Amino acid sequence: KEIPEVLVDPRSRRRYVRGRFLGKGGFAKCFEISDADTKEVFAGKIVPKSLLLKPHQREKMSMEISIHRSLAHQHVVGFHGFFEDNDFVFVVLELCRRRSLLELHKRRKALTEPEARYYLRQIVLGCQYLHRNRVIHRDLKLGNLFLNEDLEVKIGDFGLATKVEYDGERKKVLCGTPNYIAPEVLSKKGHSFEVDVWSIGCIMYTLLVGKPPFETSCLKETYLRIKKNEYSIPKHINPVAASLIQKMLQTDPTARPTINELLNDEFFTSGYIPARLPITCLTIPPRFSIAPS
Ligand SMILES: COc1cc(C(=O)NC2CCN(C)CC2)c(F)cc1Nc1ncc2c(n1)N(C1CCCC1)CC(F)(F)C(=O)N2C
Ligand SMILES: [Zn+2]
Repeated sequence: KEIPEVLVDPRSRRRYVRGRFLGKGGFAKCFEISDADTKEVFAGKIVPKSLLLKPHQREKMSMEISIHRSLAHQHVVGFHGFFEDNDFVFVVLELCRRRSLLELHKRRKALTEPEARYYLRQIVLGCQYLHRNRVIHRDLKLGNLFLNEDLEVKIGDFGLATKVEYDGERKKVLCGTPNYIAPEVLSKKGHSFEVDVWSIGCIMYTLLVGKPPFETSCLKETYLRIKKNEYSIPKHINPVAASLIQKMLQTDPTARPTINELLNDEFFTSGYIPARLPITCLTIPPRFSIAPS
């Protein structure tokens, strides 16, 4: 059961030429695809229905599309549309030519402070948007934080995302295994927006330190350390940065800042935030010099 060379949406009469294989995001296989008329290039996420035999699995895909289609923001992956034939589900998404923060992290390890500040701000701005629209992502991690040609961050993969339907709703189910998973989820006693602030906590730690805060050889031992709040921040991290991390990584979800407080932290308001980064920043640390020489 093999994937067509040209992807035809019958409703909109659009045709997409399947270009280069980008990789396998879970069930899906992703390709560079291009609209035959405009030649505009997108990421095509193609999932075979042979892996969607169970209603539960179908319901999750429908939910992901439902959530993601409703979203439009500078720091959220553009959802351009979706369609399906008897064999496949096709989702047409904003292409992010510079991959994700995971691949950045693997090249550069710990970032410089102004880089972190730069990316974190964009991460926060997109998450503010999600939260304003009553959406919790629930799996914010480096691999889901994509980068376009100008190194702007775009939040993707809404496969674990959920809608808060009513005020003070505490979700008690999360079908999935988030990476930077919050202690309320692991204890399994209900959760909401603060799950994403925890994840942003871990992301900020990873970006500045060069490894994740609760890492071990065993996933269960890692979950153990999250329960006990067992991490520590290196001495060389500046106290303003360290303090913000500490605020975000509290076991009590009610103690963490909300998403809208974050940009007002000293960390942002009293440090250098570059307006943009050069492409060299994928490979070489920037000195942020005051004039060419
Ligand atoms: C041209 O841009 C991209 C290049 C690569 C890329 O460099 N792929 C290499 C990986 C190694 N193999 C051997 C050769 C191909 C890549 F992995 C991803 C690229 N772009 C990209 N844009 C958007 C998405 C995206 N990748 N992801 C990634 C995540 C895992 C696979 C692609 C797919 C997605 F899910 F559709 C999705 O939602 N989004 C937002
Ligand atoms: Zn399930």
